[PDB]
Amino acid sequence: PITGLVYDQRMMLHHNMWDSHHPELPQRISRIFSRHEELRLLSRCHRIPARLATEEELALCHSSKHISIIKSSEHMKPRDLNRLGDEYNSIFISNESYTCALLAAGSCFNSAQAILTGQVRNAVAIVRPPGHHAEKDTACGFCFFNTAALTARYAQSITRESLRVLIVDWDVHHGNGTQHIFEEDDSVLYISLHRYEDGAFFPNSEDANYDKVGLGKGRGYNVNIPWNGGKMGDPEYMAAFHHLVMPIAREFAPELVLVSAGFDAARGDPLGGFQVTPEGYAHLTHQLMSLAAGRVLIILEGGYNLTSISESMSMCTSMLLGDSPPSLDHLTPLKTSATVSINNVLRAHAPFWSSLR
Ligand SMILES: NNC(=O)c1ccc(Cn2cc(-c3ccc(N=C4NCCN4)cc3)nn2)cc1
Ligand SMILES: [K+]
Ligand SMILES: [K+]
Ligand SMILES: [Zn+2]
Repeated sequence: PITGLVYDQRMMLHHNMWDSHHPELPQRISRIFSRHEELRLLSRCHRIPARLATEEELALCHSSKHISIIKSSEHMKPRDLNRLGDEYNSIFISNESYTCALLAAGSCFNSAQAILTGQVRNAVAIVRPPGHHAEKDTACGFCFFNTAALTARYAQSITRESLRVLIVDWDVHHGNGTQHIFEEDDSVLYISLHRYEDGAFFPNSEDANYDKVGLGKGRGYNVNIPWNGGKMGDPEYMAAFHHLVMPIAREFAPELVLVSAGFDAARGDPLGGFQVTPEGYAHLTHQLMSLAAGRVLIILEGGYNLTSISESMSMCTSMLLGDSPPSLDHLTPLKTSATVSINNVLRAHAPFWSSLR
């Protein structure tokens, strides 16, 4: 089997002009890439080139209005960049932002194409800016275009409309954009695990609760696993995979697995407040490799501790390359609040999945 890797230093050019310390730093991707070199993982991978997404590809998920507004930021003066950033929840924009967001999406399209043609078995995309909060009509939470949603649609566009795509989002935040784009769709199964805190955690919406199971023919194809009152870690994520993610995924029988792989649930993240370890991430990756005949694309989303994200994403690539999962030492017993979350999702989804009845 061959593992693809896409990384292009051009995605570093998107930057916060008036807050150089903003957590969504350029060096997130260079630090992840440098860790791959230190661990000698880069020479074991087939390098997939980045490319720009086309406007026609962006229109698979986004409105003409949204594409045109973000495109226009490439030519804006600083005052207009600052004003446009302020139209959105948690966005900064530079004149390089649009091109970086196009490269993040086209990198993922090239990776998906490599996987579906069998040029590679699996792949990792070290990309920024992130994607999962972007909606059809709006940018949000450091995201301009929904890289993972667009990749699922691009995959369907080069195979067949009904190609079965699983998106697993283990970023500590709910992928509100991904959920909304696929809410009525049974061809794309969206499974998110996220800090929820009864709706108080970003992005601050009851849309992220367990009772949002999808709409119309999409009912049962949106799986929210919300965490409340607890610093969740490896035991909680392992229990969620065992009871919910893997049984549902096997029954859906995906032909492609996209991971919205934020590492902001990692031990040491300044924003997440959780304690998933790099070995924890390796175990989750290794379980997803059992789906879709191993056709897994890992796409970087959030994660703001440069050392944590570099160790965590490298451990994931190691698993894609066939290395044995490292053992999980220091497994505390499952938090009560996590058992309740898992039970509530099981009850919400039992009507839709015979593997949960
Ligand atoms: N996947 N989604 C996310 O990861 C995700 C994570 C968070 C948010 C919302 N948001 C924004 C910031 C923020 C922090 C620090 C900051 N700047 C400085 N500089 C000096 C001191 N602090 C500027 C903004 N903190 N929470 C949205 C999406
Ligand atoms: K998530
Ligand atoms: K769906
Ligand atoms: Zn996040």
